[PDB]
Amino acid sequence: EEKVELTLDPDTANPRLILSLDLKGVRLGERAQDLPNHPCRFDTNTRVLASCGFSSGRHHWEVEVGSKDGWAFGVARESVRRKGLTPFTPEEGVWALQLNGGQYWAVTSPERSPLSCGHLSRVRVALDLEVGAVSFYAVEDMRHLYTFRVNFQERVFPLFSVCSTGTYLRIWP
Repeated sequence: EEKVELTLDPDTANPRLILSLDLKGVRLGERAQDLPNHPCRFDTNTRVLASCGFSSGRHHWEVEVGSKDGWAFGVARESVRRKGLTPFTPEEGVWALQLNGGQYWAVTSPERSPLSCGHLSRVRVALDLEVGAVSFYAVEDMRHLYTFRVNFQERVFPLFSVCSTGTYLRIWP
């Protein structure tokens, strides 16, 4: 329910990321940029949020994914830690799919869950704050990939992480 028009929040972006000027695309750069030290900025983890956070309702958006390893995306609670090295786990307030070692995974803790979904090109993220779910679909055939069940009780932001050079995420279109 309700396609949303998202832009990456440049006050959150870790200084090693390269954002697109239209605030849709993100990759990892070779060096930290000299960005201003905003309190909301991830100073260590390779993360950026969208500027829009959701308190209720059902929302969906699409993410164009690179073929090469080194990305994760989904949603984060607003209280996700910004300063210091924070584990990438549901307990630390991130719910995401990742591509690592040529395999797709739901980032569950304490063990990640391997998916057998085959090659991904674009992924729909559906957030339902009434039901308490974030779900991922392959856009081709809208095949269900994975749903995290969470009793979300703070604002939820779209989350992107790129931890290797040579891959990318882009909010589509």
